[PDB]
Amino acid sequence: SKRYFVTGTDTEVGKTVASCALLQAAKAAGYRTAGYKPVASGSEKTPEGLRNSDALALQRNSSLQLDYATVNPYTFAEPTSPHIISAQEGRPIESLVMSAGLRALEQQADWVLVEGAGGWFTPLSDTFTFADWVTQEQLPVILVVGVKLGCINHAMLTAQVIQHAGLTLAGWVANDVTPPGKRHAEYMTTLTRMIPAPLLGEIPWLAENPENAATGKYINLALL
Amino acid sequence: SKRYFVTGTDTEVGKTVASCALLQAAKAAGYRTAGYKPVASGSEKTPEGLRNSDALALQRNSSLQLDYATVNPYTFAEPTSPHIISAQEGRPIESLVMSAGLRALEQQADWVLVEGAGGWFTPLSDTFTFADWVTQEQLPVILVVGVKLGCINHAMLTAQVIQHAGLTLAGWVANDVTPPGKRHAEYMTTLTRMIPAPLLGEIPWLAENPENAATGKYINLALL
Ligand SMILES: Nc1ncnc2c1ncn2[C@@H]1O[C@H](COP(=O)(O)OP(=O)(O)O)[C@@H](O)[C@H]1O
Ligand SMILES: Nc1ncnc2c1ncn2[C@@H]1O[C@H](COP(=O)(O)OP(=O)(O)O)[C@@H](O)[C@H]1O
Ligand SMILES: C[C@H](N)[C@@H](CCCCCC(=O)O)NC(=O)OP(=O)(O)O
Ligand SMILES: C[C@H](N)[C@@H](CCCCCC(=O)O)NC(=O)OP(=O)(O)O
Ligand SMILES: [Mg+2]
Ligand SMILES: [Mg+2]
Ligand SMILES: [Mg+2]
Ligand SMILES: [Mg+2]
Repeated sequence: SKRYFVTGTDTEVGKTVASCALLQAAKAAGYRTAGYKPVASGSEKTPEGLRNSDALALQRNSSLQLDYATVNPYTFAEPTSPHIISAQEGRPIESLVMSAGLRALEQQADWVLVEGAGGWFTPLSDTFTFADWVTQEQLPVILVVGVKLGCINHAMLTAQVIQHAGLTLAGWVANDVTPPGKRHAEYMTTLTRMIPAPLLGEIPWLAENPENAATGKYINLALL
Repeated sequence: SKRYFVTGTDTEVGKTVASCALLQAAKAAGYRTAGYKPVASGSEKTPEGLRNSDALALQRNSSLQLDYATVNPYTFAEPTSPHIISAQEGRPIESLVMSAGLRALEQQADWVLVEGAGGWFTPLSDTFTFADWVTQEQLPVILVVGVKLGCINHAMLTAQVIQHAGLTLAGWVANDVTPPGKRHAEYMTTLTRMIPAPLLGEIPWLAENPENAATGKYINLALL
């Protein structure tokens, strides 16, 4: 079955909004979809335990009815690097557990989207990064580019490191994090030339709750 | 003579403040210093022509009295990617001109600091990036890390790409862009472990005009 890892040019650039758009497009195409956020930091207390908003968005945008822990096995309250809060709470983040969770979703879904945390090299322990896990799993990567000053450099750095790891950069998504600026079209043209993967679509600036907006229409899944 | 290229984890992270600190430390060590900002975008009109604030800071922090054009040969008014404003104004950015300017500073200085624009891969034309020029010149690179969420990934991406190019990562500078946060010490420890170059110093959060603050004391030039 189809599996994709979604990374971003940084944290706070649109990975989650773009991931919901991708999931909606896959559902429209007839797939049995599932979103997976194996590691999440920055979560709120509920009667059932900690709940992360990215994980909730991926759960709500899956075509299948999935239990929260299946979408997000590792949940930390504080919004910092996973390795830091993991060490402080004495809750190791294990590659094998993250992989087992992906296999469990593949039991019922034929199209799985995995959202990373932060950018490409976010640490999970003092000797293991998210990039190490993606490399182990050999997942094709989708790059979410938050369109803003400095995004060209971040997109190029990320694309180069992914290719060096021997991984496939399956495509990129342009996310309009702010209202239209002066050099928007020139930035889009530059990003299109420089990123060695197909532009899958552009998500417009949607001020109010973009995670629940009908955004699947902005993704062309036939390019993926 | 000694020459260093200063890059950053992004634009707006402290390259200019850190570069002034480096220049001040070099002057205290007895060097005849010069700052060079070959390409600058985001400049103000004056009777003499456009003047960029980064270039002015580097000029003021040089031990030698340098003419503005020697510090910054290419000045563009609009604060966008250099390649975009260069193409619109029909003023090509030439590698040979940038290199000639560095040689001209080496006529009088024995310690030259070159500040880049934006991050590592900022484009200068549709076929040439700042990274291409640094590679041509074979300059040792100093990485300025703005300490904030997402800086670990950006520092690691930048360090990996520099090393891939066959260049030397001479050191890194921690810049406290905001007041102290909860995980400051853990972030510093992680950055120190992961960046394969000596930490040259840490510049504290200095709200008022940090470019003219006496910051040379925060750099240990014997580690460079
Ligand atoms: N296209 C969009 N239009 C407007 N707001 C957006 C859009 N994309 C993201 N946002 C907002 O920006 C912030 C970061 O987006 P998110 O998808 O959570 O990024 P990341 O997952 O990389 O952290 C969120 O508050 C989100 O609601
Ligand atoms: N250590 C510092 N403390 C407080 N303000 C800082 C500090 N470093 C940079 N700044 C401010 O942050 C902004 C970006 O810093 P600058 O050195 O110009 O970054 P870059 O050169 O990477 O664009 C500027 O307004 C600068 O005055
Ligand atoms: C707190 C932030 N939201 C994030 C982790 C950010 C890690 C930054 C690691 C670094 O400095 O590079 N946790 C999260 O679950 O993922 P994204 O929000 O980036 O999607
Ligand atoms: C406008 C900004 N200040 C800067 C260029 C930013 C280019 C961003 C190219 C990209 O998107 O990666 N011009 C400048 O002269 O250098 P720094 O301010 O980053 O020092
Ligand atoms: Mg986020
Ligand atoms: Mg997210
Ligand atoms: Mg700047
Ligand atoms: Mg600067």
